[PDB]
Parts: sequence; structure tokens; C-alpha cells
Amino acid sequence: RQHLLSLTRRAQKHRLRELKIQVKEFADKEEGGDVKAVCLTLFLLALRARNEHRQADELEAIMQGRGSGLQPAVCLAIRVNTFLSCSQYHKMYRTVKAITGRQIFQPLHALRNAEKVLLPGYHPFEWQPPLKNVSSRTDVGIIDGLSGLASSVDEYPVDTIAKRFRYDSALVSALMDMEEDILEGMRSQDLDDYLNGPFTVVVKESCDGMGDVSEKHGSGPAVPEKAVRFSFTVMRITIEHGSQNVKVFEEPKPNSELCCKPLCLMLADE
Amino acid sequence: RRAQKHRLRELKIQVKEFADKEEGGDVKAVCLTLFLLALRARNEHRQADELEAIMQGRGSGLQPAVCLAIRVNTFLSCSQYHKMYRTVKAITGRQIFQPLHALRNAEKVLLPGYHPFEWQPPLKNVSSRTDVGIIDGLSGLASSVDEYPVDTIAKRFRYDSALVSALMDMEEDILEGMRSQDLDDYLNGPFTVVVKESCDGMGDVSEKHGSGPAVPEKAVRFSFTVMRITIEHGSQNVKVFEEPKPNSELCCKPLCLMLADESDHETLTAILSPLIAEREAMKSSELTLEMGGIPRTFKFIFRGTGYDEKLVREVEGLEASGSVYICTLCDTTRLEASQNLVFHSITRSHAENLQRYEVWRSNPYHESVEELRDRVKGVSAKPFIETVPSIDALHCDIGNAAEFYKIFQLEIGEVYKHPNASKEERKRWQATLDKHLRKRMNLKPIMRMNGNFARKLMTQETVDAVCELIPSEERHEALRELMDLYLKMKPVWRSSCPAKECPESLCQYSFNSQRFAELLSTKFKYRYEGKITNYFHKTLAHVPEIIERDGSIGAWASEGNQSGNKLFRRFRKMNARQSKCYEMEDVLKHHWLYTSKYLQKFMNAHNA
Ligand SMILES: [Ca+2]
Ligand SMILES: [Ca+2]
Ligand SMILES: [Ca+2]
Ligand SMILES: [Zn+2]
Repeated sequence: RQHLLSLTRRAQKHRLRELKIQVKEFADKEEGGDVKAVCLTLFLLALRARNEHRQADELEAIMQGRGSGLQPAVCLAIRVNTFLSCSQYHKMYRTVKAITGRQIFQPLHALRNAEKVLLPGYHPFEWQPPLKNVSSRTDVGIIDGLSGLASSVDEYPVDTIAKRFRYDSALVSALMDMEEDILEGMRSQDLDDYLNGPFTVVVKESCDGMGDVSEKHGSGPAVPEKAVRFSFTVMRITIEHGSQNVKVFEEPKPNSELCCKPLCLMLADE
Repeated sequence: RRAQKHRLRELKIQVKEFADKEEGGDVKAVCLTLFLLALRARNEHRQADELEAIMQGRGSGLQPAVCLAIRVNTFLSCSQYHKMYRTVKAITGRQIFQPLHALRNAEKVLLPGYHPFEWQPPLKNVSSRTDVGIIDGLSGLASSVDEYPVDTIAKRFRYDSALVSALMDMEEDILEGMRSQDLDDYLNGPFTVVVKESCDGMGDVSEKHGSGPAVPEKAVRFSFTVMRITIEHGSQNVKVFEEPKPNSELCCKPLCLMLADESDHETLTAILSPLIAEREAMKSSELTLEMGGIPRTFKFIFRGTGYDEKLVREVEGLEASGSVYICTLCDTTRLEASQNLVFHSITRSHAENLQRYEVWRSNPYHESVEELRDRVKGVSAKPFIETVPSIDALHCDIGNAAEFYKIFQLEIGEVYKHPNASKEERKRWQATLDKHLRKRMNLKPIMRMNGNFARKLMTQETVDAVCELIPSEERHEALRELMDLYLKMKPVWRSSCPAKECPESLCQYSFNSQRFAELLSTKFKYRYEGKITNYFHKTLAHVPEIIERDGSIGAWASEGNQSGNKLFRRFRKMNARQSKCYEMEDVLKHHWLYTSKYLQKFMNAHNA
């Protein structure tokens, strides 16, 4: 009844009960069941009466997800490319939060969710004609690499732990990881962005056995331990537009450490 | 814009008339709280709180101390921190994190050799400069082809500079302490500081850079910990400050660190002679140091306690640990320890050690070696550091737990009935106990007995399990009672303040240890007839007096240093320059930072 900075959440509630009544009724009858946008514009106008387009634009930005927010993909990029771990990222998160007051970084589960979108096994795709001897599922993630290899005391002994992606799902993920660049190159070559022609991809796959990936996690020089990575890269995407082929996309630096996507990891002598 | 103006002018006139009449025309805060609550309704507390901030107006970014705290308590490199910085700056558009040079400037303040201080009287043989930070630990040790070849890289702070930086690091905390104790902020009483000393020779601090597991290299880190600060208000000493977690990873301030075996006694003494000179100089002086305006007079008490038995015996001039003179507190023989279990006193100081070494080297009464060594109770070396008579706690409970593990392996085999077996039934007994315990408690056995193993093994349940492996009828109770008493005893020393954590155990400890001694002496004489291990002498006979002399036993222990070893390795590979000269002062600087407190109360801001 007196002021509002000191009036608590429910004290203000009882102060403007009737404000809330009128605004909610008018909103959900005029905008067809909505109150967010109307109270948003209401506060924008009632603060812009004091010509504060700085704060107006800042608030429209936070409503547009751009500014002091770090959308989860961005924080995931930082945590990956900075080699942070989850406990350390949580330390930094809570510290920046408690000091600033804002929430500049995003919590861990908002990174797991934004990660699920970037691995393989998320998008719906379909082959034609369907792939012989290949499954039809579309949520196939990290398969065991042995591929159901017979592992008992009766068959040829094998202890090489190995993980991999399914080739088709990983290739689909690698393509929808660069959808944006595909579309940008499509525009740049003066092509109708609404096109679905037979895009000819050109991939370059390569395995290379590395040596001595073992360490010293303890008091002992454990053993020589070798690994083998099979990997690939989307070298060049072309389309058969008109009567010719045009590079919708060409890899800038083909043989770079961060354009060679991993596909299979095994611990075995090459 | 014009569109929404038209669309909403009705609500406009409605809300404006109603809010102008209701609260007096303060539509600003009214509509503010309106949209706040409306947006919170749909669980948008993120956007609601950031809008509360944007209207309040505050702290869009951080200040350099916080960024420094983050990259130190997160172990970021400089390339990585810069990468994160520029990413956030380009995405947000603001500048939340601070550039690297800002963090170097905010770092120059928290390292030692920044503040002014004044010793009065001056420190004998110590310089008077105040800006001496990281200096070569060899202290100008002559290194030519003609000298005793030394090759140990070693960095150190000057001891007084280190203490000055620690004190003006915990300035805010001890000011808050005086506030809480109903004293004056502007009081300059002679603050007596009580510092703990701890040196521990961590080993195998190397890593394979290329091919070849050849060389193992060791290290030594000498460090201290401000343990309490106490002003003498009027005619009483009030505890302005006490360390919450005394033997903790991150209050053991590093002071000196070197790459050299802990038992390379010449090198060790070459490195630690200057430090001992400095800590002997600053025992008859008073640090004058302006702290929050007004200047204060500090006055120190050093206590060397973070020493495992090995270094205690090495740097006090005592025979190696497997001698006949077992206790480093009382001069008694192992045989006489087993005859008389708990009646000993504490009678081995440092001045006594020096004087006995003088007796040895001089040999005043002209007697052969085997009665001279009785005269000098096993002191045949010149004492080097002044440590105090005390028992470690970590190694104490580990040793006692290993001895119970041995007793278990013996009871399984019923060594009492048929003694003197061979060295195959021994391993059989061991594997039996191992398989049995791994089956019953998922307690997978290991060789280097750590603290988790000792923690799990020393439980009434473990004896209740292993009791199902002895054909006897009474060894059951003869282990049950034994474990009962050992557990009634463990908190007394393991506690960081047994006076106000378990005073019943403390007032019964004498009776419990005496009964424990009787029980070992009667139902276990087949083992403790001669040899009794050192820790079953310390634990049994000296705890109820180490308590009355120092308070606790758990606080004055080496755990704080034993943990820091982790950090070292990490730093040495993640934050260093491989230069073999800079590569060690970097580790030492970063460890000093990590151990700071003006940053731990930033990385603990989420709680408060
Ligand atoms: Ca190769
Ligand atoms: Ca040691
Ligand atoms: Ca150690
Ligand atoms: Zn003793």
C-alpha cells in the first residue's frame, strides 16, 4: 500500500491483486490465451515512457535470447574446447552466478540436453532403397565396436575394447552439423535456398594406428598400449544444378585436427 | 510498433488509470512487479532474476580477483582462459571475464613480496628488503666442478615474506574475528600467531615425456600453516582466529620445494639450512605490519609437527626407525616397552638431543660404543631441525590398522596352537582372508594400505565377519573386545578437539588403553612378548599427555601436506614452462595462489 521495493513478493501480490485480475482477463480474452507478450509490452511501454531505449533493447534482447545469456550450445562449446570437466564447470558456473547474480553460464543438465542434439542418433532420416544388412532404426548411438564378436573361453581370445558409431547415422549427424554452411554456400553460388537436389557428398575416410597411449596412473610403468582410430571427413559437397556441378561446400583446411570426425576407436595393434 | 500500440491502447488506458489512482502514479514499480510475477508464473526465474538485476543495476562483469580465483581453482591454462574470455566477450558483447594482464596485476598482490613490513629488532642474517618473492632455493650453493656435485632444482620464498603475505591475506578474516569477539577493529595488541611446520618427501613426481620409463625422481615440499591467532586483550588471550580444517588440502601454504630425495641428507640440509636460519631469527622479534589502516604487531610461535616418523628420526639425530629405541618422545627400549606398556613420560626434547650428540661426539667418560649408545639413548647425529614431541595421526591409524590386519591373518591360522609355520601357509592365510573379505564386504584387497582400506577394515562388522574363520571358541571374544577398545580409543586422537567432541572418551582413555594393554599382553602374548611396534607404544602411552600439552592430535598432523601432492603433479604438467628453472617457480607460485584465502572466499560465495 506504501511502496514496492521493500514490499515482498506476496505483499506486492496483495497490493496489485486487482491489477493482476484486469490484466489477466483482458489478456487471455484478447490475445487468445496469453499473458507473457502483453505483460512484456506493458512493461516495455511503462518503462519507455522514460525514453530508456537502452534498457528496452536490453530486455528485448534477453527476450530474444541474445546477451549475457550464453545459450546452452555456447556453454557446451566452451566446456568442450576448454577441456573443462563437469565438476570444474560446475564450480565456475556457481561462482560466476553467485558473484554476478545473473546466470551467465548454463547448468549441467542444460548441457547434456544440448549435447544430445549434437551426437548421432537424434535426427530422423531414411534411406532409399533401404540399406542391405543395415538396421533401420534412427536412434543408434555409440555401438560396441566388437559388433557382437564371440567372446567366450572357446573362441579366438579377444580383449580389445572398442567403441564406434554406425556409419550411416554418424554421416547423417555430420551433415546436419553443417546444414548452416551448406545453406550459406548454396546462397553464395546463387542457388534457390529452397532446393533438394541430389547433393553428391565426397568423404575421405582414414584409419591411423597411434602408439603408446598408455600412462602412469599409479606407481608403475604399466605396459605399451596401442590404439587405432578410424575416422572420416566430409571433404566436399556438390549439387548437380542445371547442367553442371557447383561446389555447394568445400572444406577450408582438409587435413586439420578439428575437421576429422571420429568414427571408431579400438585398442589394438594396427 | 504502431501495430501493438493500436492493439493494446485499451489495456494501456485501463492500467494507467488504475495504477495512477491506486499507488499514486508510481506505474514504474507497479508494472515492474507485475511483469516480474507474471513471468515467474511460467517458471522463468532465470529471466525474472536477470530482469531484477537489470532494473536494480549491478555488476555486468567481474573484477580481476574473481577471474583469478576461477582460473586458479579450475586449473585453466593461459591459452584456455584467453580462449574462454574472447569467446564470452564476442558472444555476449559485454566483458564479463578480464584479460590476462588484468589477472597478472591482480596476482602481483597476492604473492609474497608486495607489502611493507618491519622487524624490530631486525632479523639477524636476514635482509631488510620487502620485495623478495620466489628465489633460488639453493641459496647460492657453490656449483662448480670442484665442489660436491649438486643438481637439485629448488625454489623458495623468504620465510618472513611468506608469513607477511599470509597475514595480510587473512587480514579480513581476523578483523571479522575481532568483531565477533567484541573487540576494537583499531586494536594493535601483540597478536601471537601459532604456526604449524610440515615437511613431507613425496616420491615419484615424474612423468614419461617420451619413450623410456627409466628415471624415477622425488621431491620435497616444506610448508607451513597459520594455525591460530590470539591477541592478549588486557590480561587474557582471546582466540581471534582458529583454522577450521587444520590438516586440509588448501590451507597448507607452500614455502619451499625441491627435486631431491628426502634422505639425500647433504642436499636436504643444504636447502633447509637457510629456512631454519630464518625461522630461528624470527623467534625474538615482532613483525610490525599495517593491516587495515592501523599497524599491528605480530609475534610468532613455531611448532614443527607435520613430520612422518622417518623424517622425525632423520632430522633429530635418531637411529633409523627399526632400532631398539622406539619412541621419539621417551627414551625407552622395545623390550622394556613390551614389559611396561603404558606408564611412560615424554622426555626427549631438541636441546636434550643436541646435548646428547655433544656427549656422543666428545665421549667425555671414555666408554665403548655399546655403553656410550646407552648413555646417549640412540643419538648419533647432530640434530638439524627443532621439531616437537608429537605423534602423527594419519600414519598412526594406518599402522595400527595394518597391525590388526596382521593379527587377523594370524588368528585365521591359529598360530597360537601350532606356531612357527612356513612361508607358504603365511601366503595361504593371506589369500584366505583376502578372498573371504572380498566376498563378504566387496573389500577388494590391495598392497599399499591407504586410508580408505584402513577406514573400512577397522569396523566391528569386519571382526564379526572374520570371526567366522577360526576353529576356536574364545578367540571370537578375544578379537571382539580388542576391536571394541580400539574403537573406543580412535576418536580420542583422531579428533581435532577431543575436549569438546568426545570428552567421555577422553576421560576414559587411560582405562581403555590400560585394558587394551592387558589384553594384548595376555590373550596375544604369542606376538607381543618381545617386539611391540612403535605406534602401539605412542598410541597407548603418550596420547593422554600429548593432549594435555597440545589440545588435539588430529590438527597437528601431516594430512594437509600429504594431500597437496596431488596439486603438484597437476601443476607440473598443466601449468609450467618445462624450462627446468622456471618450471618450478611456476608450480610454486600457482600452489601459493591455490592455497590463498582471499580467493577461497570467492569460490565459496555460493554458500554465503
Ligand atoms: Ca600409421
Ligand atoms: Ca613421508
Ligand atoms: Ca607423503
Ligand atoms: Zn614412547
